[PDB]
Amino acid sequence: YDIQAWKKQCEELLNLIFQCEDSEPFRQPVDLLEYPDYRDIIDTPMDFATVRETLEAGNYESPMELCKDVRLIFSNSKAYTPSKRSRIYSMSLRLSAFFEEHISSVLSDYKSALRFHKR
Ligand SMILES: Cc1cc(F)cc(S(N)(=O)=O)c1
Ligand SMILES: Cc1cc(F)cc(S(N)(=O)=O)c1
Repeated sequence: YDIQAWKKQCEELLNLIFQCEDSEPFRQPVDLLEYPDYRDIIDTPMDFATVRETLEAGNYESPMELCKDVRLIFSNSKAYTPSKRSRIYSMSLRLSAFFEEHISSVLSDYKSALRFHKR
């Protein structure tokens, strides 16, 4: 019932994501020189370095907020892809599956800890 445990759990999951080859296109903001109309399609850019920095700054209050930003990385890939068979989008789908598989217990444990605190 540790209400703070999610933070180190999210740091460890981000470390696993960073060291996976599939995260390379998502480690830093999308290059606007390479994709000059990116901001005509994507309203809110997001990347894993921004998520890690927000976490380390103490600017997430819960793992739900972190999870919303990570999901935004993946929805941005889905929205910008011209095809469901593109290389970057295919990498995003695998990385999303890995992230969802691992974030589920982090969210459940945190919500259970908050419920116990308010019992
Ligand atoms: C499929 C996958 C993705 C990833 F980012 C990290 C791992 S591992 N072998 O470190 O658990 C596995
Ligand atoms: C930034 C980005 C994301 C994505 F999913 C797909 C593309 S591409 N190279 O197919 O235009 C570009």
